Parts: sequence; structure tokens; C-alpha cells
Amino acid sequence: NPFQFYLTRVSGVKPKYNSGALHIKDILSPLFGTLVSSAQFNYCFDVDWLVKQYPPEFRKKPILLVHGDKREAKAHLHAQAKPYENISLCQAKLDIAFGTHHTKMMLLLYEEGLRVVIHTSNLIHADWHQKTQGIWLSPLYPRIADGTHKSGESPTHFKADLISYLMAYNAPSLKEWIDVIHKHDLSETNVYLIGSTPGRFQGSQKDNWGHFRLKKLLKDHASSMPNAESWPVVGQFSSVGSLGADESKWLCSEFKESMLTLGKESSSVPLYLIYPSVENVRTSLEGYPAGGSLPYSIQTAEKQNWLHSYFHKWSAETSGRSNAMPHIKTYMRPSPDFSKIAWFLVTSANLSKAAWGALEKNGTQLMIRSYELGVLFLPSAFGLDSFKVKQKFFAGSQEPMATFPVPYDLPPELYGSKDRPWIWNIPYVKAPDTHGNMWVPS
Ligand SMILES: O=C(O)c1c[nH]c2c(NCCS(=O)(=O)F)cccc2c1=O
Repeated sequence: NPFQFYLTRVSGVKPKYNSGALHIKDILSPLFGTLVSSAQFNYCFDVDWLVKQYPPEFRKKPILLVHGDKREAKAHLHAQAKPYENISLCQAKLDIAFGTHHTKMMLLLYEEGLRVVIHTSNLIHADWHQKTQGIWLSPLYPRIADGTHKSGESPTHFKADLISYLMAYNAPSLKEWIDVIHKHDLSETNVYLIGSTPGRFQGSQKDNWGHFRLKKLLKDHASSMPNAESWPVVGQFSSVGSLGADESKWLCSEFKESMLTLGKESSSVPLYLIYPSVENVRTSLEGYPAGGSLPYSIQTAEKQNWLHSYFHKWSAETSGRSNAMPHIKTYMRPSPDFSKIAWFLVTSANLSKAAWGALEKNGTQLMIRSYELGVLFLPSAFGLDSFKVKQKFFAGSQEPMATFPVPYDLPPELYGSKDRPWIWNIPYVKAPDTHGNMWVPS
């Protein structure tokens, strides 16, 4: 299949729904390459667990952990890694308040070449156990021969763009990986990189990151169609930031405006936001503990009740994952009848100004707090004008190269009048979950 978009394996669903899913043990398998060295970019790490996911024969190969922890949290991570002499750490600089290192990425250097994995899971058991998570697997990139001068660049500029993303860390351990990437041929890559890095971006640098990066790509490499105002926008996420006192402050002004962009010419566009309801969480495979990874706080939520009228339930019969709570984040542009999509993005970025960027300085500066990373699937990069939506995620479509595996159900279903968004720091004691328990936080 052209897209190489996968979900993680879910313990408890029928094998039909894990056939073609990937566990981390599969990604690190010798079948994928003979590992020489790896970098694991992430947010949360269980290092004992992580090393056990590598094949025994690869467990002493160098590992770089790229994280954002400071102070006591950083000390804890170093203490976790100290028993393993092959593990190095890179603390990503976070010089803007309330920023985090959320990017989930593996760089896998093999004897045979290089692989890049951009995904949505933390490196802890629970993130790969019963959650809906997304993975993009790069091709096996071969090495460029000694003395050969070629770019190794793709039509999507992915090689230079990934190097640019790494350069933003200004980190010596990552300069080594930049030099590795320089030595490999990434020309087969058919996705566009969409990253966020912390900073204040003006002028040309405005278009490098966050939602302005998405806007630039959609302007340059998608085409607008008639009735485009009728093509909805869908955002699907596991956490929500403080978006302001009403939709005009950020959500429908700059954010929706970037996501509505198509082509270079110049709103009624429906906006569907997908986020688990309390009932979604309660009846999930994990029960209420799934809400431990859906960190929407009551303090934030009570300031923006206007937002919840956009909320749609999690439903994923197409991939057998309605009870596997989402930690994947996705954004896409379906047709009015949801049979086609103009593009699809899988990313670590939740629905937050910190992740996507917020305009400052009279619209001249995009301020981003966090590191985020995703990949964008555009029909033009596959020789197509649109993608047909795959009807069943794990089935055999009549044209796999034209048919994109959307992992949850369309059309999204609006919350009912009795539904509420999952808010993780208030109690739920009216009905027990699938393990017989209530939710009593703090
Ligand atoms: O990007 C990610 O993978 C994630 C980032 N942060 C998370 C938090 N954040 C701390 C509470 S917070 O109120 O300070 F946001 C709690 C639970 C899960 C995640 C998570 O899964």
C-alpha cells in the first residue's frame, strides 16, 4: 500500500482488527532492519519497558532518548536510564513557558539503510496496549554511495524538512543524526513533514511551523474545488488547550482559516471536533483509567463551554476500535458526503495554541510553545486529485493506491444532550466502568 499508515495493536480485539496493525516489537523487529543505533523522540518513557521492546540481539545498541524533562523529572529519567550504559539522553530546550516536547519519532539506523517512524504513542506499556494510536512508517532509505553527489531529496522536500526540524534543537547528539540523514537517499518519501518547534517566528520563518506550515502546504500543493465551502474540516485529538472565551479568539479565526486553505486563490465550512465523551471512556477497554491519558482539566473546560457544541463522540467500528480510546491525533478535509478526502494529517499535535501556534504582534509573529511532529498525505503527492475513503480500515479495497485508511467512522456523531466531554480531574461515580470501578481523582 502506498500510504504506510498503521494503527498500533490493541489487546482484546479480534485478530481481524490487528491483522495489519503494528506493535512496537514489530517495528523494532530484525525483519525491519539490522539495527545499529536508534533515537527515540518522545514525551513519556518507561526505560525498562522500552529496552525490552527491542530484540534481545539489539538491546545493547546505542539508544538516544530525546525528551523535554527538567529539574526533578529530568533526574528521574536519568535515573531510569543509568543502568543501561548504551542509553544517551538529549534534553530538548524549552525556552518558552508551558512548552513541552511532544514529538513521537524513531530514527532507526540499520546496516541496510535508515528508517524514520513518526507516530503518536508514548514509550510506556499502556500507550501500546488498548489505545487507538497512529504510525507512519518511512521506506527503508538506502545509503548514498561514497563519493556520490546527489540530494537524496523527495518531491515533498522531506529530507531537508526533517533536517530543518532537527536543526531547531541545536543539540550535538542530533547533529550526529542530521549527518546520518545527509548520507541517505530519502527521495521515495511521499508525505510532507509538519512540525512545531518552540519559538517566535516572523517573516519567511512564519511558514516553517505549526498551522502556518499546514496552510503553506495546502496553498502550494492542494487545489480548491467548487463547493469547497461545503467540504468539512475534521479535527480529532486527545487533549484540548485553553482556546479563549469564544470561537473567534483562535479556533475559528486563525486555526480553522489555515485548515480551510486549498490552493493559491481566495466561513460556512462545517467543523467537526472528535473527542471522547465520558461514556466513551467509561465503556472503553481500559475503563476510566483511559481518561488518565485524556488530560482535559475542569479549569480549562469551564472557561470555554462554547467549544463543546463542536464535539463528536469517538467511534471506530471501521477499525474495531470504538472501545480503544484515541491517543492518535488526526486532521482531515472530507467531501460533503465523507466519501473522499482532500488531505489527511496524523500528528502528535492536540487542539492547543501551544502545539499549533498562536499569532502575536499584530498578526506578524507565530508563537509556538512545544515540539510536535506529524506527516501530511496530499493527493497530489500520489498523482491523485483526492483520496477515496476506505470503507473498512483493514479490508481489501479495489484500489489500495487511491483509497485512504481513515481509522474512525464517518460521518462523526454529535454528542447527545446527556453526553459530556471527558474531563480528567473531576469524579465520575454514577456508573462503573468495564472493570467495575468509579473515577475519584486527585
Ligand atoms: O503528548 C502526549 O503524548 C501527552 C502529553 N501530556 C500528557 C499529560 N500532561 C500532563 C497533564 S497537563 O495538564 O499539564 F497537560 C497527561 C496525560 C497524558 C499526556 C500525553 O499523553
